[PDB]
Amino acid sequence: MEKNFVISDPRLPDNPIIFASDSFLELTEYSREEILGRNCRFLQGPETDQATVQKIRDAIRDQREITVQLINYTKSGKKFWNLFHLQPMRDQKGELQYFIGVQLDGEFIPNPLLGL
Ligand SMILES: Cc1cc2nc3c(=O)[nH]c(=O)nc-3n(C[C@H](O)[C@H](O)[C@H](O)COP(=O)(O)O)c2cc1C
Repeated sequence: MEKNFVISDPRLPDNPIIFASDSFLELTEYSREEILGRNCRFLQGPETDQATVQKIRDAIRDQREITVQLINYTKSGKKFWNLFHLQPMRDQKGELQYFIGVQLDGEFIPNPLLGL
């Protein structure tokens, strides 16, 4: 199965990407070397809804799963709608270890309804 995903380590400064799937490289047009150690916010740009970014920030703070649809940008500046799902990953002792973030590319929710 095709799997667009990244794993971050929230126990390192500003939650850097420590793994990015081949399909994530293909979707975003970035190389692995350009992604590893970055916060995944680099995909955001002018058209990204800051209210949606806020919902992600709160979900990371509270270590809760969330799904949002937001505008992201490829390396070459191509806009794409990202249906983005965040999942906290805890160790055997219930301590946060990682976040996994899975991307689906497409305007799943029409922008007229998303804007409501
Ligand atoms: C595992 C993981 C994957 C993420 N993937 C994306 C993504 O694909 N697109 C995006 O805009 N933000 C993504 N983020 C969110 C940003 O990294 C950041 O948490 C968000 O923009 C809110 O924080 P900020 O307000 O400090 O930027 C991801 C976060 C995590 C932990």
